[PDB]
Amino acid sequence: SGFRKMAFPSGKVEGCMVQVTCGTTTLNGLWLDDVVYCPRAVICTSEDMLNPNYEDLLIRKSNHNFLVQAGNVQLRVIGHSMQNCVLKLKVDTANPKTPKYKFVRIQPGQTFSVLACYNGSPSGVYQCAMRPNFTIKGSFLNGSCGSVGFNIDYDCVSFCYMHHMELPTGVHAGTDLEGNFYGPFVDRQTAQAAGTDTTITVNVLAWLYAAVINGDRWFLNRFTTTLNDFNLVAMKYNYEPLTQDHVDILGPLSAQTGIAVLDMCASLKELLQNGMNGRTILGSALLEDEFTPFDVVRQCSGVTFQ
Amino acid sequence: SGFRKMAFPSGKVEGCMVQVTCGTTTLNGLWLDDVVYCPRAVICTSEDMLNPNYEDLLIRKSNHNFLVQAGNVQLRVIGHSMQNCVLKLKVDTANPKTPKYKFVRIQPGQTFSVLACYNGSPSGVYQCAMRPNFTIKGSFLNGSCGSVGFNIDYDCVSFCYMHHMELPTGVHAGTDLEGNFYGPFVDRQTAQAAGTDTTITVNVLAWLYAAVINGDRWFLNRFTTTLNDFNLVAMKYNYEPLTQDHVDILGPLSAQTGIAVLDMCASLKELLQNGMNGRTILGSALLEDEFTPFDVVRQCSGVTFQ
Repeated sequence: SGFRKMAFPSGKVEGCMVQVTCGTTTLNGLWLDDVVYCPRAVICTSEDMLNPNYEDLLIRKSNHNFLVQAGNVQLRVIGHSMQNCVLKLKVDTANPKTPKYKFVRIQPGQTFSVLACYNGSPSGVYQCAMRPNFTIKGSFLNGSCGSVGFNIDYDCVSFCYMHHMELPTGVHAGTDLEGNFYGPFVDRQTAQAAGTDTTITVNVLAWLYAAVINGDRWFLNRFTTTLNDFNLVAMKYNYEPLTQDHVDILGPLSAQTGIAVLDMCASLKELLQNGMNGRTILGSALLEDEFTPFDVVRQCSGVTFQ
Repeated sequence: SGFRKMAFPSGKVEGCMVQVTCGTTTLNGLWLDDVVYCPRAVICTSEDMLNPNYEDLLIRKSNHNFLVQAGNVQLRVIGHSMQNCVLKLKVDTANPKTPKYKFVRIQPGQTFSVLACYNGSPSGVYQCAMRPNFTIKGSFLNGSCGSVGFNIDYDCVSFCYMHHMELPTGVHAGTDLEGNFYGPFVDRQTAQAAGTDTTITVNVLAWLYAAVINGDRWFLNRFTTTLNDFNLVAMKYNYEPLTQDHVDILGPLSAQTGIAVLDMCASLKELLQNGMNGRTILGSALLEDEFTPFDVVRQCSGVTFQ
């Protein structure tokens, strides 16, 4: 029983975090095999970050302009290249702690664990969702650039995020491990801001199922709705439209609880129209949207507290 | 910016988790140096758990009745003894991944990270607080017994919790690493239940400071209160009394934000009397009490967004 915002165990990623310094700029890198991946902004002075030409800045650098430290050992950079917004620093030592890994780009509405790191030293781990507007509501301070987000499946680490910057609203923006930004953001100093966001409806429904699995049903009702009728209410409350694929994804949770997906939609519609009336669901007074159907299935018992 | 329920990086603990089997019962153990620590309930059949005499059950066991597996390697048990509610299985191999560690018992109101584990394999990591009633609101399924809770300070792992059982309300109970239960609970099948709980007032105040540090002040007011006048309101809302030591602990947060502790108490008093009026604080619609002053200082910038 219980339901928590649960991250994946971070050890496999901890063994990959290093410190990268170029000039007076220091940030985190990811050491996999004989390559260290880090944000290309490491080559910029704060003067440069306003209007940087990264190709022009990088051609003026040599391998020995890059200082990479893994704990107490200094790794020798033997090559360097830029791929989109990341630098790839080839080093003379392959990381003996390299896990099985993939570079995967995630979809808005999906979740991942973040290992917050400073000066190559891991500080904390937490769960995040990619927002519909391609920002993440992370927790990051100066020095966290290059921290990574990931999921783990059968000892294989799927890296999906590298942290780059904080936006004026305090939310965060970054790239996949190929250096391609999530959303309309750039690694330069501009007035860029997060666009309008929405609530991840399929995740809210999954979380309502999580509450039922743990033995709570107070928000349920005898009503049902059509997919079209629910989406008309969802649009009014800034919720994303629900698709038939979303209904199919919620199938296993619907079967375990005996509550049809469109029946749970009727419950959500009532919760949106009436609020919670002083009550809580899984310890929250808001409708939580940062748990995917997979997250619920992974954490909740396979047997419902009937 | 941002504020998340952030756990410590779990790698140092992952390298210590093993599987312990005795008869048909399997759970998790903690392998430090040449000793494996696990709940003594591993020696019980489910028949035994109603009224077990553990000394009588243990004397009937030999070293070879205990099967310990660390990944794929089986460790040979060369000794065994019981200390309170934990078993200590001496093995013939010292764990080469043993971190610097301590066995510390925590106080109600303090926080720790939990590495949820099943069959000796870590599954997830999350933050928990020890409740005033000595339960934890964890997330645990069958097979999680022996999972541990910990804090990390300068590469030293302070182990503070080993998981034992789930109570009828879905909350969790366990011991320190010396096998002594937190709270009035026992490792046998009884009608035991969680006692009445309260809200951790000092943590709520710390969390309000965290909100101010990140740039939010909507809940503040021009009023102040005396420590006695606040505690009269705290008692009515099932909040713990605030001590002068608590005020002293909040000193650094009060100085960083320029908000006197008794001024923040006035804000909390108003929030308790009037609710939030549809507004949120740090993404929550409830007053959060599972962040300590230390947790806030560790995660928040040292500079307040003025």
